[PDB]
Amino acid sequence: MLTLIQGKKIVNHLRSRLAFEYNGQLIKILSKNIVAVGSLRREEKMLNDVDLLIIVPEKKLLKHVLPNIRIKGLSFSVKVCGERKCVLFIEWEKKTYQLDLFTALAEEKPYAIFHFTGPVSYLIRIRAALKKKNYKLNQYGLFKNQTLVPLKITTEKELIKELGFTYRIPKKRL
Ligand SMILES: Nc1nc2c(ncn2[C@H]2C[C@H](O)[C@@H](COP(=O)(O)OP(=O)(O)OP(=O)(O)O)O2)c(=O)[nH]1
Repeated sequence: MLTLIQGKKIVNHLRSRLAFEYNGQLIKILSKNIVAVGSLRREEKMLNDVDLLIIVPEKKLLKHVLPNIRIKGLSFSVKVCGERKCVLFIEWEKKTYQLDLFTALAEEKPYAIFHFTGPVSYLIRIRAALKKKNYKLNQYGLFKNQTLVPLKITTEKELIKELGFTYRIPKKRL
C-alpha cells in the first residue's frame, strides 16, 4: 500500500498536524512524543499500514489522548485493538490509509521500540531464550523469577545489551 516515501511524507505531516483534546483544551501532538514504527524503520520498499508509537512521560496525559483526538484538515476514524493497541484510519487527497497507534509510557520506551524495530520472530526467539534464563520480557518491564524489575535503558542497543543478547539488523531478519 504505502511506500517508503509515502510513509515518510505522511508521517511527517501526521506528526506535525496531530492534536488531541483534553478537558476541552486542545493539545497538539508532534513526533516529539510519537515515533513512526514499521517497515519504514526497517527501510522497506513497500508496507501495508503506518504504525506510530506514542510514548508519554505521564499515564494521565497518555490517557488524555483518548477523550478526543483529531487531525488538522484530515479525514480519520478511531478504532481500538486488543487491550493497549489502537487503530485509526486516515484519508486525504481522495486516498485512504491505515494508521496504527500504540499508547506507551516513557518507561516502556526501549521495549516498545525494540518490539516494532525489526521482526516479531526475533522477539519470540528472545522471549523464549529469556524464559530458559528464568527471565520474562513484558511491555511493562522484565520479570526475574516472577519479580518485576524496571529497565535502566532507553536505547535498543542498551536494551539488548541489558537483556544479555546481541543486536542484529532487522533488514536481514533476526
Ligand atoms: N502488525 C502488528 N504489529 C505489531 C503488533 N504487535 C506488535 N507489533 C510488531 C509486529 C511487527 O514485527 C512490528 C511492525 O508492526 P506495525 O504494526 O508497525 O506494522 P508494519 O508497518 O511494521 O507492518 P505492515 O507494513 O503495517 O503490515 O510490530 C501487532 O499486533 N500487529
